[PDB]
Amino acid sequence: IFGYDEEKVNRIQGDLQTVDISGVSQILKAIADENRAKITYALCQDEELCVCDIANILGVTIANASHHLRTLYKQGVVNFRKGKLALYSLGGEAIRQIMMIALAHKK
Amino acid sequence: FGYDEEKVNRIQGDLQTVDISGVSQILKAIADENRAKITYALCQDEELCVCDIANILGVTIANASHHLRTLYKQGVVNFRKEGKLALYSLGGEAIRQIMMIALAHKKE
Ligand code: NA
Ligand code: NA
Ligand code: NA
Ligand code: NA
Repeated sequence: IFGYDEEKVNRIQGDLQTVDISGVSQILKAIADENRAKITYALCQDEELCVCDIANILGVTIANASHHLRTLYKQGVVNFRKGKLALYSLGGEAIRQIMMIALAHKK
Repeated sequence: FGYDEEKVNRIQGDLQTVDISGVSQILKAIADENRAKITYALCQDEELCVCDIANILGVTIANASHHLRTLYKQGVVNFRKEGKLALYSLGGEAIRQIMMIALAHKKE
């Protein structure tokens, strides 16, 4: 080879082709946002919140809050379930891990 | 009065004791696709150099060095120099787990 550690590079490139690295940047980008991360975190502490709790927790308009929640929802960071009113919860125990490990690391 | 004030207030109080800001900085570091690739590739080998990394990404050495600088300022990678070989490894097991849990959650 006229190259550089080609065997290793080939094999790690083959590993990368096995996983959805595009999809992980999407999910981490959803969570990383300042207000989104505040949301995810609140949902770690209480099971369900409505959008107005979230507007008021963050100190943002409801339109701001719905936007953030939609973003979260599409990536599976959050669940919902609609009397007239949407209740929101963590999209899975995975998401509690992500935040709580993240938390623990920066310590 | 206003809306759900004491519950809002409670929760604002949790949030204030926690470094949400720093978490958001870490995930932002990891979340860019090329950096997310460098991150994942360091979950596979204990150590890699800037050259393995450019070659795995198919990028210039300069362009790998800049994403690695960005990863390293956030704690996401460490290195040990070798004499002009800079050898990166993950910044901690926590970084393996965020990536791996996010990948497996995306599988569902
Ligand atoms: Na408010
Ligand atoms: Na946005
Ligand atoms: Na960069
Ligand atoms: Na660690």
